[PDB]
Amino acid sequence: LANSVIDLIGNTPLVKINNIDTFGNEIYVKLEGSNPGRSTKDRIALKMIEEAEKEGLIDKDTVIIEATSGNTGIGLAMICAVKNYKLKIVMPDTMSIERIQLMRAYGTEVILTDGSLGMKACLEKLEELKKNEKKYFVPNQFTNVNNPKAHYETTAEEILKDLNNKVDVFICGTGTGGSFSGTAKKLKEKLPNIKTFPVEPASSPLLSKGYIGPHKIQGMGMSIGGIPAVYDGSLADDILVCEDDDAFEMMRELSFKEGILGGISTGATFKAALDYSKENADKGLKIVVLSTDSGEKYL
Amino acid sequence: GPLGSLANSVIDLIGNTPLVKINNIDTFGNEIYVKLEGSNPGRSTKDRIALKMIEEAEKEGLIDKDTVIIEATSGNTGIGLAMICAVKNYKLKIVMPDTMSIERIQLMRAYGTEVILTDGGMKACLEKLEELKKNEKKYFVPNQFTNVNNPKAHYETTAEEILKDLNNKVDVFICGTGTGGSFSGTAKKLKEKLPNIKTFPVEPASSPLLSKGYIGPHKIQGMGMSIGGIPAVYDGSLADDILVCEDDDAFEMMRELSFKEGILGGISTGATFKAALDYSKENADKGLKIVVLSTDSGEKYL
Ligand SMILES: *Cc1c(COP(=O)(O)O)cnc(C)c1O
Ligand SMILES: *Cc1c(COP(=O)(O)O)cnc(C)c1O
Ligand SMILES: [Ca+2]
Ligand SMILES: [Ca+2]
Ligand SMILES: [Ca+2]
Ligand SMILES: [Ca+2]
Ligand SMILES: [Ca+2]
Ligand SMILES: [Ca+2]
Ligand SMILES: [Ca+2]
Repeated sequence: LANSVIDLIGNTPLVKINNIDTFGNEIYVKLEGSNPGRSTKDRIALKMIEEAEKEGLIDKDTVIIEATSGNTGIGLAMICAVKNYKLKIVMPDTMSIERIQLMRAYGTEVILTDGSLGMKACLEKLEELKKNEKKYFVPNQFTNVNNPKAHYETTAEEILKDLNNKVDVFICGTGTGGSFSGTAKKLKEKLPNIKTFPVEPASSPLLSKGYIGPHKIQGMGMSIGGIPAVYDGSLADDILVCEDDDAFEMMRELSFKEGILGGISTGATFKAALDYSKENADKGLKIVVLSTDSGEKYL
Repeated sequence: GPLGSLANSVIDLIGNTPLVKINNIDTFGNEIYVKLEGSNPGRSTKDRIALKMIEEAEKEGLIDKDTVIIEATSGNTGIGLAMICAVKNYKLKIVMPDTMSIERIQLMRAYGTEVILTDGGMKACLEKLEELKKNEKKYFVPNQFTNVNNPKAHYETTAEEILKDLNNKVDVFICGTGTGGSFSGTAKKLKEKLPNIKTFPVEPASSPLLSKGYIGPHKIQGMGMSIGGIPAVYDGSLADDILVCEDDDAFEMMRELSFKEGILGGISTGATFKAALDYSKENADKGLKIVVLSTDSGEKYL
């Protein structure tokens, strides 16, 4: 049994890659698309909310407000449905329309900003909305320690247990930097020799080249006006990148060859991982790729 | 470790779907548990039947590495087959009309399916199906409507999971029907282990074939039969009664489940759940343990 969909968050499957040539290393994909909200962001939605509740920051009529690229809004929408909280999301109009439709299916109210101004414009508009709300809580995923902490506590522990502590490499897409940073932090505390790499869009190479740009790898990229506080760059053994088209193409390779329907960021992160494997061919490495969301919302 | 989720392929993710208790919607003093078949990696219960139909055919020798799998279907069965065939490297052709959603067409194509489009009735699909058979040296047609591996998969897995998760404490099972396989396979097994259990199929109120002997238009995707006729895999001798749901109520309940429970099920989940609520209300405060099958997740209908 589960008492609610909240009990289904986490404990996601880790699936071996069998048909794609992985160059004498084993690649496993952690399917965060299996979460009830269809993304890893269910984990951070749950922890940011539950810790706020414990700290006395959320009453039953507190309005939760958050700027999001989409999946955090979906995870929050779903949790707020179960908990009967009111959620308002500020988001860019440039994201997949399926994100909006998913949030609205859970009863979430969406306010739209100009996508060409990035997540900075969402964070700005959220300040304006605060003035009309008598009682609110802003999870603030780009600074809230409970974003990476969720991954440190659950995601990483699931990887360690499922692979019985045999993990050589962990590769993960970045937006807030929380899933990479929290998971890599725990992994490195237990496995001192593990290598952990973040991936960013080749068209918005903030970490590897020092500038941003438009890209199509939804959920990835840093557009708040700097590197998020929750990103811990000291954990990165190197910065990996992926082009927009290669991400789309790899997303299709995964579905055609593995029956894995991941998002565009999954295509990006997996491409980066497969390239890494090719560069480190025939070492018998156990390589784990975080698939941040499922692909249904991008078709 | 023993309670971990390491998987060899997405095939290992099929089945073992969770039961979730309903807490916020009034269920009238009975306990309603929804079995979320949307948790399957192809997002519906049809992964179970796609898996069993293909694997039994492999075992029979009906599928060689170069056998083309061919099925005339516009629904979740096509998706389930597509995903399975992606993993197993079989060529799949799915025949469906001109007039179907890009939603499902694109999902099937994402797994590598050749979707062949005809003119929208089903009669024109069958002639294309016959034409493709004639063009292929080797083929296998699963035929979800006649293949006993449809209900057998549910008899073997779906029903056993329900018994295990509720420690054999199940009073009522309610399930939407299209092929009738999930209802008939699951109810068969549950009744063998639990002789007092009541088992009810649900059909669309505006296509009440089983309850009133005719077909009509409805919007409960995945449910409903054709004439055509009642599929071979439906076993009406298991049905304690036939329940129905109108289109409007199915959509409303779909919305209610996502708003109040954070459960995003398909239209048939709304229909089946509405039928179970109407049943639970006629039997209020009996502490009945009622299981509803949620056949797919709701994303594709948004
Ligand atoms: C948020 C998100 C990411 C990046 O994850 P972070 O933990 O924020 O760095 C990648 N892909 C998708 C689809 C996302 O929603
Ligand atoms: C196939 C399907 C049904 C009906 O299930 P059967 O086992 O064919 O009777 C109900 N809902 C959806 C979404 C389906 O795809
Ligand atoms: Ca240590
Ligand atoms: Ca190092
Ligand atoms: Ca390119
Ligand atoms: Ca009551
Ligand atoms: Ca045999
Ligand atoms: Ca193929
Ligand atoms: Ca193909």
